[PDB]
Amino acid sequence: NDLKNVKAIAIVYRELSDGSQTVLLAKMGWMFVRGHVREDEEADPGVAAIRETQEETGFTGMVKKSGAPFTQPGRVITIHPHIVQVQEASKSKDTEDTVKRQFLWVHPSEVRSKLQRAEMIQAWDQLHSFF
Repeated sequence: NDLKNVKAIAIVYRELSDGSQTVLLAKMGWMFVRGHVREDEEADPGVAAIRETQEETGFTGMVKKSGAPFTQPGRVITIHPHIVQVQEASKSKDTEDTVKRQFLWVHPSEVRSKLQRAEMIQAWDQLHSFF
């Protein structure tokens, strides 16, 4: 079902009681959530952004912003960047076992320096004005 050449990126964040935000970074350099877009998902890749957020983090959430797609080399890949706010613990049964990852919650001003891949840098520069 996965589209070979279409991906979604989810910039995961939590809203805090004072209105500040904290952004989630993962490392298997530091990355956002990433997964393939599926065929049934290609008309709104935010559906892929949420599902991949659940599979990797155990949180569920909502897409807060959908960014303009951009192109990256492999083959040419179209990337759909999103900001996803997480709200509740996922009940999906695809989260019963997660992939081992390092996680880190950071203030938005400390996000970009930790990114190493161009597609993560691109997604962040397109959308960080939200924070």
